[PDB]
Amino acid sequence: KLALNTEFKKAIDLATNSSKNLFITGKAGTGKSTFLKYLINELLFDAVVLAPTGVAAINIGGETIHSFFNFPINITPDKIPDLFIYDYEIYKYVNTIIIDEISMVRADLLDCIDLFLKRVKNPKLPFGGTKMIFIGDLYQLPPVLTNHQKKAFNMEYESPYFFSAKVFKEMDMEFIEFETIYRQSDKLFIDILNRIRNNTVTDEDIKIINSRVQDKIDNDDGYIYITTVNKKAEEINNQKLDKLKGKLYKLNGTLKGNFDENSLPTPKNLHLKIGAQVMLLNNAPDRMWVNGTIGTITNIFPDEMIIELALENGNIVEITPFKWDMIKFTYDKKEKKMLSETIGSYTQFPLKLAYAITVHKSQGKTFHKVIIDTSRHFFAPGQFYVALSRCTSLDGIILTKKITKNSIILDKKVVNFLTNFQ
Ligand SMILES: Nc1ncnc2c1ncn2[C@@H]1O[C@H](COP(=O)(O)OP(=O)(O)NP(=O)(O)O)[C@@H](O)[C@H]1O
Repeated sequence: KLALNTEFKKAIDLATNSSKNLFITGKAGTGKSTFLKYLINELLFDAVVLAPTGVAAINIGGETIHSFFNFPINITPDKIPDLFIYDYEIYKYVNTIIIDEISMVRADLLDCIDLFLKRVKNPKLPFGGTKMIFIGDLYQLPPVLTNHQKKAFNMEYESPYFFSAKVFKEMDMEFIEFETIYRQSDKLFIDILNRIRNNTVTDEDIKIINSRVQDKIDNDDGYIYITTVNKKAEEINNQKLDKLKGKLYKLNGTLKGNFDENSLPTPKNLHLKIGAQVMLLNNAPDRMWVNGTIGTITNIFPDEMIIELALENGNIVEITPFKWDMIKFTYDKKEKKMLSETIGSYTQFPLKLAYAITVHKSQGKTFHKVIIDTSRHFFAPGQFYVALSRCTSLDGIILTKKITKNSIILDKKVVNFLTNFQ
């Protein structure tokens, strides 16, 4: 039911017929998710799909990288050879292994997959000779810190980011980018995002971005506070909910089978009040709401199990609990095949308090009106770009504090690596 872009048909050809080592990239919202959705279902295809984190795998209907390869948490590329492989026969059946949100996987973690695949498969070809499709826009790099949040492995890695994987320097994968925009296609905003990606920001860009700074906000309704501090975001949602009048409703999620309670999209104990600012987590088929749409609860119906909210201006919708599937790829020793099957179900309203969110937890979502916490002196490499990528237009963006071109410093380091990808 979707249009096939000229770069969409180029990517499905190189992946479904001339399948060899492809890399889908682009900007935030350019079609990479629907391209992967169109490959697995609504098309004749079979392949494993992996994601770095458990919550990422639940959204795309895949399974964790560590879960698929039975990797321990402490796995390093040096522990791969001294790692006893059971169920060795099953790995010779998997081809075209697709990884999603590739920018989020570590450098060492990606080389573990190569060395693991080289064991169960041809030991000379990269990744054991399996077709590697990587998706997830390239400039959504995870945040790093110098004193905090390190493991500092410096054996041969220039950086913990994905591109520093040694498998790349001995591989050819003919990268393909998705450059077509949508969804509040603010061109001036898009071009500023392009120059931040290119690290070619002009002084007029900084003047335009700083024009969105506001120390005061009248009618903050509809705005979501995007910060980096996981602590601060939780305080804002809870404080905003206490200041709301009305009965507190406690809705409980049904956890069937074997599901990871540490990867729940929305809390099992959902505390909501009529009037709360909530966020939809379901990306509806009829395009009424996307994953990240902000609404306001207008009524709660516990008996009928229906939560009513006006989606913005007046787009009133009725929401029922949604079911998430826990996908696990298993080798059927009887039918000799791999096709994926659910091991657990989590059912709960696709809703979450949306007064504030963190950059890490807002992955994949785009909002309409954001309040970005730019009180930090510096932004970790590529962390300002990901904050702006969570919004759809410059008119929706509000900055708490004015930034300078020195704030986007340490982007210079990574951009010289990302340009090497040719
Ligand atoms: N080729 C296309 N033709 C028509 N509509 C499209 C196309 N690609 C994307 N869209 C629309 O734009 C939305 C964004 O694409 P989507 O595949 O969801 O990427 P995303 O998850 O929003 N973020 P990203 O993976 O960075 O692109 C989709 O939900 C569609 O509504």
